Amino acid sequence: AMKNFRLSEKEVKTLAKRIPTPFLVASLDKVEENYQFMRRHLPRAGVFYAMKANPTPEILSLLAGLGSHFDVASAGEMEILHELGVDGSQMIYANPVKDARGLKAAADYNVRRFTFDDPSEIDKMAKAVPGADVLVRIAVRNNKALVDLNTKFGAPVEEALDLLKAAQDAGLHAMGICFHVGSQSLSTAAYEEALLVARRLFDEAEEMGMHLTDLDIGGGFPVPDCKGLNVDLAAMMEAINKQIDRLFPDTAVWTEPGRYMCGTAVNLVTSVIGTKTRGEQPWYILDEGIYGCFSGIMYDHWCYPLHCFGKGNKKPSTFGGPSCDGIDVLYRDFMAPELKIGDKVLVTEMGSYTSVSATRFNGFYLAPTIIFEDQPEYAARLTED
Amino acid sequence: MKNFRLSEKEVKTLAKRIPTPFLVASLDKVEENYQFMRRHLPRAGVFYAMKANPTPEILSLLAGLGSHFDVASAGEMEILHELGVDGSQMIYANPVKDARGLKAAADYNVRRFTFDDPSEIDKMAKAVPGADVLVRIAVRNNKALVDLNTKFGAPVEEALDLLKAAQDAGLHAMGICFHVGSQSLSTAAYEEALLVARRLFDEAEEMGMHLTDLDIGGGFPVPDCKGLNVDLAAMMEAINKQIDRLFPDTAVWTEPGRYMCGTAVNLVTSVIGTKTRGEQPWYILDEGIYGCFSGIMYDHWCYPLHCFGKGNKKPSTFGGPSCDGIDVLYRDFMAPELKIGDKVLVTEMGSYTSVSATRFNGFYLAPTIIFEDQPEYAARLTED
Ligand SMILES: Cc1ncc(COP(=O)(O)O)c(C=O)c1O
Ligand SMILES: Cc1ncc(COP(=O)(O)O)c(C=O)c1O
Ligand code: NA
Ligand code: NA
Ligand code: NA
Ligand code: NA
Repeated sequence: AMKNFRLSEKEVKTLAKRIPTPFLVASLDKVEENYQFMRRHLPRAGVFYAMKANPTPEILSLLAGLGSHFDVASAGEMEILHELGVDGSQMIYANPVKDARGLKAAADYNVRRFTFDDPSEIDKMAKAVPGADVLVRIAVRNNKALVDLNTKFGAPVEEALDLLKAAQDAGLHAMGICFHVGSQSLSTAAYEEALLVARRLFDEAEEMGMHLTDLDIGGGFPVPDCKGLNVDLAAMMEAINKQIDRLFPDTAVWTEPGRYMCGTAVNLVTSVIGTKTRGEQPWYILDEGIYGCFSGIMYDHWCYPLHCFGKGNKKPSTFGGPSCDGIDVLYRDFMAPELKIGDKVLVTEMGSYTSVSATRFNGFYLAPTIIFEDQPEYAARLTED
Repeated sequence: MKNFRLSEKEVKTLAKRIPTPFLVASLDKVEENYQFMRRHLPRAGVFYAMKANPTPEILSLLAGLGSHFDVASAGEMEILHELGVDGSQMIYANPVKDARGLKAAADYNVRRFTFDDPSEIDKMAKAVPGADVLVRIAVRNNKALVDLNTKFGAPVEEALDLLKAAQDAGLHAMGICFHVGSQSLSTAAYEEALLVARRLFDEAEEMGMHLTDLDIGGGFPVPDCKGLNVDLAAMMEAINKQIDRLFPDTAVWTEPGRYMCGTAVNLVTSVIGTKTRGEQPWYILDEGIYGCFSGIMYDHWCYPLHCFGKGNKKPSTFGGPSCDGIDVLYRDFMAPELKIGDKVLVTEMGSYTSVSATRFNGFYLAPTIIFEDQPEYAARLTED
């Protein structure tokens, strides 16, 4: 049902005349639409936005103003939110293994909601923020996750209540259970299964006199790649919500979406800076590559949808980035029209785990994130409606 | 002669004073690396490929030693400019340039370029009319870690045509360059490339196009977790001997990156968490694959890790501090029992490491501390 944010060819042209490539263009209205869709289809799970996916300040402010909470991974992330006026009470420090700077930032900002998955974490947490609310993260199954989040993270389920009891012994507040099924999950069942497991744990805790009040179901909601998205997100979210109503009518339930919130709200605009026409497969060199926004190729095993403009015949083509490294090859055997130096191409669904792993390799600048609603092209869309 | 390596004592005293993670660079080791190259490869003047490590004190050291610089972008030119390096000292050796880079080259009077395609000629001639150009040719190497000859390099049969077209656009056809690949374990690749270049210089002479300069690129290797079987002295002497034989009347240059600093930097990082439940213990470190260990991903690399202290070792896993499952750095690594707060040391970490670090998950970039500016250095000089 929902439309992904996509710039038109005309918009690409006018934007790139004004702004030097490469740049990202983010639609706040599409971030908002994504937040509201999750509120509509998954009403039971309050949102802690996993800003690790995309920390663009205007996005964070938008989300804060919509009532979102935030999942923070580091001191840096807390500091960003603090400078935007967000109180520590709206944060969960959900990195199960915290460092000294992070714990100090948490104390400074009155962040007192933590996750953990190991006994070695308890004394660090109890010392930095005594009496903090803690959710123990359990390791869960998922046969359809792009990124496994249950080997490096997550306690065995049979240690969960023992960990909560040890944290309680150290003066922390044993508040509940969390899990993350893994990133880019194409499984709804994984959420349903984790929910049943947590239900049994909550019941066993109650008997021990520990009363658990909060359940955090993590993120993993998927976004379309160069082959679309083979999941119906509304049905996924409704099925999760149904299982939460079924099992957890009286518990405060929460979610930590990262990828989903902005993935479909951001486009990359990049120019062809060189061609190589010799031989059978042409090459085009772009001004953005694998050490910038296309770093998700490497870290996130990802294939982004590339759009070329032009109505003539297409042939298999290679696209590379602007660095001096051989690894900087983005697409091979990609059906493309004949492009020339100065042509702009468009990459859609570029909002998540892209700019956050960009670098200044070879001294290139970080591509900036342009706010679409501040540009005359947005206004032109409003008037066209 | 030997790698820069902090002792355990030095690690402990540094880490009491500087929060982990941090890199420590030895300027004296960089200088020793530069001098070693001057000694064993005297015929090739150095354009330092600062893409490997652009730490400002290193660049300033190198500039003070008389090094030139290979720049890959506007940003790199800007860094050198702020350090008072003149554009005469730079080669803009990215074969495919962008608008900002060409504008910076113009502003700073950088007038030496490489290229490998006819589509690059007009860009260069517009930006810096009359610039000196070297045409980059594609060459073979079956012992390179990183292939620098598929994305880059013109076919040899196109080279002189490219120089002539450059001439037609008013650029100065100065000569030929090549890069055999990064982490080359072959000396032959260099000797064979020199031979190809020599045939082209012979042919260009017969056409009345007299070429004056040859740039042989980089690729000199650095040790990894398994060390290094290449004798660097012998590789450099072999190359130099071929330069003397085939290019006695040509100005020859080299563009080392990795070699210059790779052996001059160490990383210090703390254990921030343990996981003992397994048959195999895990240790979580405060630096990972989204920081200086990014070379695991982009550079196919394995770094030498040193753990300290005592007792029986068992196979252990080390992960980084991110929330990502991919942030696993070593598996089945024989390590002693470590605890939260213990420091570990990674050596030979100076090249293509901090340069591909990120602020993923909001972590700060690990800073580069200059060893020579630290009491630990003075203390080594007091000993001696
Ligand atoms: C604790 C936590 N919350 C939220 C997220 C966001 O995940 P996704 O982008 O798959 O929704 C992650 C992903 O790494 C995570 O580790
Ligand atoms: C143009 C150029 N010069 C020099 C180098 C340095 O290579 P190395 O670090 O292997 O010496 C590179 C590596 O990408 C390069 O592209
Ligand atoms: Na159990
Ligand atoms: Na039950
Ligand atoms: Na990267
Ligand atoms: Na990286």
